[PDB]
This record gives sequence, C-alpha cells and structure tokens, in this order.
Amino acid sequence: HSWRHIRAEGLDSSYTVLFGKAEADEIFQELEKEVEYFTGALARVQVFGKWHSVPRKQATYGDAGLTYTFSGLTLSPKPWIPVLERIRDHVSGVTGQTFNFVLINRYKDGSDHICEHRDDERELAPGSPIASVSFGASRDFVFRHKDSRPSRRVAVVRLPLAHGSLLMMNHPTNTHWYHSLPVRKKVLAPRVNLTFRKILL
DNA sequence: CTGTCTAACTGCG
DNA sequence: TCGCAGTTAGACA
Ligand SMILES: O=C(O)CCC(=O)C(=O)O
Ligand SMILES: [Mn+2]
Repeated sequence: HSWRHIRAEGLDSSYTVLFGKAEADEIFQELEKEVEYFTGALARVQVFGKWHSVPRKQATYGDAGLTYTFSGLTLSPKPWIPVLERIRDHVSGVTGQTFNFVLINRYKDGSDHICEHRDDERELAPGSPIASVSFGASRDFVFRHKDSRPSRRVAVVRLPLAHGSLLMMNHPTNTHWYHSLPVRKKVLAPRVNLTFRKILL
C-alpha cells in the first residue's frame, strides 16, 4: 500500500519499499549465497553486429520447459529455490499478479550496467506487468520515451531503486518507453535485481 | 531490396 | 563524472 505512482504519456509504473533494512539484508545474503549465474557462452549477446560479454551477471529461474530470448541469447530457467519462491510469493500476495519466471541481474558495482532496451519479446503474456525487486546498493534507473531520440520530446524519468524495493512496470509502459541502468562509478557495492515475468507456454 | 531496429561498445566533449 | 554520437564479426519483415 501507498505506492509512488510514476505516470507519463504511455508510462504507467509504481514504486514501493517492501522490506526494512534487517529483512532485506537477510534476503540479500541468501541471494548471494544461493543464486547460480550463467557463464561463458550463456553470458554473451549480439548487439550492433558484434558479440559482447555482458557487463554484469544474469540468471533465470522458473517453471520447467520454459525459455527466454533477447539479443541472440536463449536462456533456460533453473528450477525454483526457496529464497526466490519466498520473494515471488510476497510480490504475488501484494500485487495479486502471478509469475512463472524470474530474470536475475547482478551488478557487482557501478561499473556494471545494462544498456537501454525494451523488455520486448512476444513470448511474454500480453498485458501482464513486470515486477522488479532490488537488493543491495541503490542504483539509478532511467526511463526514456521511444520517439525522443527526436521528433516530439517527452522528459526522461529518473528514479533511484533502493534496497528491498519493488518497481512495477505495468502495460503499456514497455511498448512506449526504453529503460537502462546507467554506469555510476561512485557505487562500490553489489546490487541484485529480480525482474519477475509471466511467460507463455 | 528497402527500411527499421539493435539489452553493446569506443571515443570522445 | 556523466552521457552523447555513431554505430553494425547485423537480423529481420
Ligand atoms: O537492473 C534492473 O533494475 C532491471 C534490469 C532489467 O532491465 C531487466 O531485468 O531486464
Ligand atoms: Mn530490462
């Protein structure tokens, strides 16, 4: 309850803190201890004709048989684990929404980042929201309008994502706006992000 | 065969 | 420290 509502032209989102420091610290430790990340061949993507190692670590968990694909990289979900189930069920019991898949991004520090994109693929249940839960260091998250890089120019939306926070990205946000987690060199500590989604069978 | 798009980078300013 | 400009060991419709 008591969400901060992020609203603009074709942008509907909401931000809330889910946990206090003591709890979120406990979940963060467990994530650090328990999550396994893809390496080598499953850590490379194809963008602008070139193959790049990703500047971060990624993991996927979810219901058996599923798959997710972005930028010429196809990831297969590992079976659920308690710490992840715990978070999922908490987000479910607060939003009403259900989820069968989570992508985990770990930025060891402000050098690690994700370039701007739309969480795009049609393998994603249409109309469904995306649940972004963040642990560890606060990191600036940035929204930017599609046609703004620039015919008619809507203002960029900056937002800090805190320890134990939840960002909800409701439809139609992801058709209209791009998002990135830009480099911040002042940031020395790790951060783990869990974006929960609903995937089609 | 044309045009729209790119979850990433270097090399700047 | 930040982020813009210009992408392209090109994909795809
Ligand atoms: O790091 C985040 O806050 C979200 C990362 C992201 O954009 C994604 O999981 O696709
Ligand atoms: Mn994303």
